[PDB]
Parts: sequence; C-alpha cells; structure tokens
Amino acid sequence: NYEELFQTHKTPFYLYDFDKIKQAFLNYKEAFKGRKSLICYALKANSNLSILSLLAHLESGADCVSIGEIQRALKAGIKPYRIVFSGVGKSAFEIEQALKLNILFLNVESFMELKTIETIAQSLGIKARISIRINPNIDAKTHPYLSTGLKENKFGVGEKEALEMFLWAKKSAFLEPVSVHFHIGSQLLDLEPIIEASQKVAKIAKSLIALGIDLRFFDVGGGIGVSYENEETIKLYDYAQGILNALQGLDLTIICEPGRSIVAESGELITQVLYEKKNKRFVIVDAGMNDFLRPSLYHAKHAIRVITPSEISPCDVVGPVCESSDTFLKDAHLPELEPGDKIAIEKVGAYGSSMASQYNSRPKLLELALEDKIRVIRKREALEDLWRLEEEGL
Amino acid sequence: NYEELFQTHKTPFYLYDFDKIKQAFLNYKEAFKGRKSLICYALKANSNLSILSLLAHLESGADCVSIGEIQRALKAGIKPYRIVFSGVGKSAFEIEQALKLNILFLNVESFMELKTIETIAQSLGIKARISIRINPNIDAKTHPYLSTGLKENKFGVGEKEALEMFLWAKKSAFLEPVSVHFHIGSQLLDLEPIIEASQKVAKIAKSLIALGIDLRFFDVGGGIGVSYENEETIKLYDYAQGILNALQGLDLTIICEPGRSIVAESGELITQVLYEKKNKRFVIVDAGMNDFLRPSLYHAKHAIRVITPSEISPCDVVGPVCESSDTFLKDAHLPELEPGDKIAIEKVGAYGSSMASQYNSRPKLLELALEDKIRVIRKREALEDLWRLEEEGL
Ligand SMILES: Cc1ncc(COP(=O)(O)O)c(C[NH2+]CCCC[C@H](N)C(=O)O)c1O
Ligand SMILES: Cc1ncc(COP(=O)(O)O)c(C[NH2+]CCCC[C@H](N)C(=O)O)c1O
Repeated sequence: NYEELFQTHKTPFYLYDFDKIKQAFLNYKEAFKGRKSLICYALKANSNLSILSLLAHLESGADCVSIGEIQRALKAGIKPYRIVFSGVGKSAFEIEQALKLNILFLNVESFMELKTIETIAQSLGIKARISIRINPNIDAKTHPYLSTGLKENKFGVGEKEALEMFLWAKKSAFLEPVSVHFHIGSQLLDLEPIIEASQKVAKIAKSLIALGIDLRFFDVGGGIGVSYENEETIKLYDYAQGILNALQGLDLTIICEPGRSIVAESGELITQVLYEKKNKRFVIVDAGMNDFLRPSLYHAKHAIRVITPSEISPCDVVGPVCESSDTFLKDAHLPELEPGDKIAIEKVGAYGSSMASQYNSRPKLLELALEDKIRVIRKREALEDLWRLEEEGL
Repeated sequence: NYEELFQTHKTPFYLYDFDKIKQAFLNYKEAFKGRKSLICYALKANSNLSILSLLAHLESGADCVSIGEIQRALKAGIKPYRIVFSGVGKSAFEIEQALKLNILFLNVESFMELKTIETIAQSLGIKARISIRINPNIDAKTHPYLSTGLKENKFGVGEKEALEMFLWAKKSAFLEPVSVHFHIGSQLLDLEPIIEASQKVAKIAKSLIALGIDLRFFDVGGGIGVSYENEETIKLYDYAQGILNALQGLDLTIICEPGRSIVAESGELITQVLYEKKNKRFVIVDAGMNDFLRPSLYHAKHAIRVITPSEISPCDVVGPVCESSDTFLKDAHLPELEPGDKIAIEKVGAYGSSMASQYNSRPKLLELALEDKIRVIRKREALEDLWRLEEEGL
C-alpha cells in the first residue's frame, strides 16, 4: 500500500500499525485473567493523543510521570481512577493538580515528597491515596541508563525507610497508603531479576499489612523488552506465572506499567535515501538523531528494512545532522540504493518521537496511523513553528 | 540581581549573558586582523533569534546545516553573502532554496551531492559557488561522537576524490569551486590535530590552484573547546598563528566556524531544588535531560554553582525524568540544600536548548537574556503546545 502513501506524504515520517498496539495491550489484559489487574500504559513510550484514545477504548489505564502526561491521558479518554503518577521530581503544582484530578494514586519516591503531598492534601481538605516506590537494590541486567533498581539509582527507597514512610502515611489524616510499587529497569530480557524483585516486595507487603497498612494494589512496573536484534523475549505467561507465585497469600490487585512492549513494534520510521557515498560506504537518509535518539543515547540497534524493491554490501546508514553520533546502523548490510528509495527503521514505536527534538532546526516529523485506512495522527511541524516563541524577543 | 528575577520568573530557565557572546565573537574578529577572514557562527550551538541578531549587529557570518538555520540567520539580519551551508544530507529542496537565497556557498560532502546541486543550478540558470569538504583522516583526539575528521566518519572526502570533484566543478558551467573546507571535531583541547589538518589541506589547496581551480576561501571549521572542567584552553593567538603559518604562500580569505566557544559560557541553566533524598544523597532539581542532553549523550560534566546563599557532602544532582541517565552530576559536592534553593548549571550556552526535547511531556524552557537589563528571548511553552498538532487526529 506504500505507493499511494509516498504519493501523498513526504518523508521522513513515523508510521504506526494500530492493530499491533491493540493486540499488544490485549495480551496484557488476559495474562492476568484469574485475578484483578490494571494495565497502565506508560505514556513516556509514546503519548500521541491518538494511540492513547485507542488504548482508552480498550479501557487502558495510564502510568504518568508529569502533569503534561496526566492531561494527555485525560484528554484521550482514559479514566482518572486508572491513572497513576510516578516521579522523583513532582512539583507542588503537579502534586496539587493531580489531587484535584482524582487519579488513582501518587507513587512517591522520597520521604520529603510524602510530606509535601500531605501539606497540599491537607490544604485541599482531601485524603491522598498514595503508593510508595521501593528500591529493592536488584540489578535488572540491562543498559545502565535503563537500569533503575539498584541502591545506586535515584528511584524508590530502601525497605527500612519505606516502612517508616508507610507508617507515617498511616498516621496522617491526609494520606492513605494503598499500594506498594517497584520498577527495576527497562528493556529487560531476563525474567529472574523481575521475579526476585516481586518476591522481596511481596515479603515487605506482607509485613506492611501485618502492621495495619491496608494495601489494595501491588504494582510491578513495566520493563519487558522487545526483540530489537532478534533476541528471545520474556513470555507473558512466564511473566504472569512468576508474579502470581511471588504473590502467594496476598490478595491484591496487580498493576503493570508496560510501555515499550505495547508500542515499539507498531511504529516504524519511514525515511528516504538522499545520497550514496564512498573505502567505506555511507547511505545518507533524510531522518536524523533528532528524530530518533535511541541509537546514539543507548547504542541501540533497530532493524532496517528496504521498502523499495531493489548487490549487497556493508554500509553505515546515516542521517543529515552534523554529528558522528548521527548514524543509525554501523556496518549494516543492504543492497545498492539510489536517491529516492525508501527504507524503514523498525520498532521505533517506543521512545521514538517521544524523545525527538528540533536539533539542527529540523521540524518534528509527521506521524501517520494505519487502521485498515491511513490517517494523520500528528501533523508535521512548519519551519516557522521552530522559532514562533522567539519572535517577540527579536 | 537574582532576587527580582526569581520573583518574576519561574524555574527552570536558560539565562544568557549577552556581553560574553559579543566579547567572544569580537575575540575571533581580531585574532585574524592581518588578513581577510570571515567568522561564521555555527547556529547548531544556539540558534535563538535574539543571540543571532546580536551577532548580526557585529556583522557575523553564519555556518548553517539546514534550510531552517539559513532562514533563522536571514531573519536575524545576517547577510546572505556571509552564510555558508554545510551538510552531508542536504535535500533537493534545501539545495534549491539555498541557491535562490544567494548565500556564500554550499560546502559539499559527496560527489553525488555535487551533481545534484549542478542539476538544480542548471535548471535555475545560475552558477553555484561551492566549497568541497575534505576528510583529512586526522584524529581530533576528542569524544567519538564529537570526532569528525577520520576516514571512519561520514564527513568530507579523501584527497583523491576531492581532486576529482573539484575538476568536475571546474568543467561544469553551473558550478564554481571557490573554497576548500575541513572540520576535524568539536570540543578540542589539543591544537596540534588542527594544525596538522590545516597543513594537509593547505598542501592540496596549493595543488588545486596549480590546476586552475580559483580558490578564494580557506575554511578551517570550528572545534575549539571550552573549559568545562577547568582544563586549559587553546588560545586564539596560538590558533591563528598556527593557521597563518600553515597557509604560507596561499593568499586566501580564512573562514572560521566557531559555535561552542562563542556561546557556551554565556548561558546558564537556572534550576530550583525540589527535594533532598537519602546511603547516597540525591538532590532533585526541576530541570531534566530533556532540557539538557549533554551529560547523558556525551558523559559531559558542567559545573554546578549554588545561587542561594547557604555542611558540604557528596550527592548526585538529578532531574525529574524517569531515566537513570537523567542525572546532571554524579558525586557532586554541595552544601545541604532545601526546597526552593536555586542552582545554576554552568556553560550550557552551546548545545543546550538547541538539543532540548519535550520528553516526559515537559514544555520547552523559558530563555532570558541579560543586556545591562533582563528580557525574554524565548517564551516558555504552554502545556497545550505539546499536543497542538495532535488534536485534529484525535
Ligand atoms: C515507573 C515506570 N513505569 C514504566 C516504565 C516503562 O517501562 P517500559 O517502556 O515497559 O520499559 C518506566 C521506565 N522508565 C524509563 C524508560 C527509558 C527508555 C529509554 N528512553 C529508551 O529505551 O529509549 C518507569 O520508570
Ligand atoms: C562543519 C561544522 N562547523 C562548525 C561546527 C561547530 O563547532 P564548534 O561548536 O565550534 O565545536 C561543527 C560541529 N558539529 C557537531 C558539534 C556537536 C556538539 C555536540 N552536540 C555537543 O557537544 O553537545 C561542524 O560540523
């Protein structure tokens, strides 16, 4: 169906196959059938208003890390009682705004945050439902930037301090602790660290209840990685089974905060070839690191597939930006290409456009959705949009 | 003067001391007094319309890498005959648009680009002034992402292919080769690799002229680094002296494309403290990697200075974003701080806001200028600006 597409839309652009988002979400809803669970899509992976509306129709929840995300979610149709707010740096304005929006709960990451929420809750005359994120100091075995479960990391808190915080929330007349939460990392290929984390948190949860803390939710976060380089992926059945066994004796609603595993595969970066250059061969395309930062930021490798039917040789697929970090794949192996040919960077649905910038003064890309039925979900940015907010200062 | 500032403006924001931009530019204009030179500020470092207008008043030139940058420069008042367009991925639209704007020249990076420019030039009935970027395969001794002078990199071309391209431009009736160009890297602390590059390119330039190619410009690019961690910096006097000696016998106008060394120091990231968290101590501030990507992308370290007068201990200064890469300084050493205190991240004038994104749905920061006289040079983004272009798809 590519022909009609390239005739009506200029490259480069993000193209999303919506069914895969629906199917991926649905696989999470059924993984936990014999139990009460809540799947909160992590907006950070991709907050496009349209994909959120799709998830909202499937009654998805939302794991937000900012007021901006909470608003996107509400605007897309996600129910406030299915929204959870995490974040080690929530500002008083975000805290206050969250409380007035009646979301499920604020997942606190510091004792000082807990007190800040109490002070605001009290002034608003409401009892804030809150969850406490614990750092189980477990190595998720992943990229350091994507690793968040070690004492080293700024996320959550130790068992000792957690117990102290829960008790404090219990005593407060403006705090209602109702959930325990953890998230050891992202793009995880090993299910063991996850299970080990669930066991440790389940142990403290059992202890928390024995102390009167009335828990109702057990949040495991997200973290399941995708097959970027054809690696084996943690199966949901094995994931859900491991968690249910870790929760023996605890009658709690399980919450999952998957992001990448919901949208990664459904999104592809369609970019056109501009030139071919040569002892090494460089294939210059019109998309750049400003559009897709994963490769440079995490040395990630996404598959590149030629869409235009067409001698194979090694070559670095590079974008137009002035930096050496602006190269999608080193020594990729592709046939000889010519100006205008089209290629697709695979599995860019997560942390693709959500981390894109306008570096080198390049407008944010057009985003298209496929629904059996091509339509635009984000209009391309005009050149003037780049400096719109700088004109009055000129 | 901070008091009035914090009373009228909310953190976090970028604050620019304009004099330092003026002074830094002026130091480049005089480094080459006994010669004809042209200083083309590299927009990529910071394209804010206002700082460009300042430079335009000092009759600065502009080194652009996209049509968006060329337009910013023109709009700020920079003369078209002082604008040079580099880029390994210029699209036909940018090429054509550049030609119609009568800029100084297109600095080509591939033989295929050269032919693309010719085809367009011919259709427009004009003779395109062009420069050819050569890759001298010299190690600038810097961070790999910031290193661009090796055969390994996608920038420029070898001597053999360069000679072939220049001759091709000479024969063409729509191409006028008038300049040689090179840029081995960014944030360079060692002046030797620069000098070695100038010598090699000066040798080929001498050879090019002997073959009838009428050169008028000798472009050395930018690259001079700043003192982020109190290191010694390449002095302009030593830089200009080394270049003049390398150019013995060549009567050519020298062009410099400095970026970082023009605006780095003049810009600071003013951010407020939100919480303090504890065996390690984390200082959570309201600015994040989405606002300043250097630390995560290049493991860069910028100095952090407390602005609020106030026991010193080790601590990681972190932002609010959900990733472990969102930490400004590991084991920094600062006094005990409390919610509301103000700190400034130093030398963020270059590649600061120019690489900023809206990750975690965070609006682009407010940018203020100091001119003896605080005024806004970029209004903060509203929350609705985040999803403005996504509403019609909803
Ligand atoms: C608390 C919390 N919940 C869910 C997630 C999302 O997990 P995932 O998408 O299922 O892995 C997170 C993860 N936060 C950081 C993810 C960084 C990804 C990075 N930009 C990349 O790979 O491009 C979380 O904090
Ligand atoms: C051809 C060309 N001219 C000038 C520069 C600018 O040089 P500088 O600012 O004086 O070093 C460049 C450099 N291009 C890449 C710079 C990447 C910087 C990176 N984002 C960072 O340090 O944050 C050039 O290509």
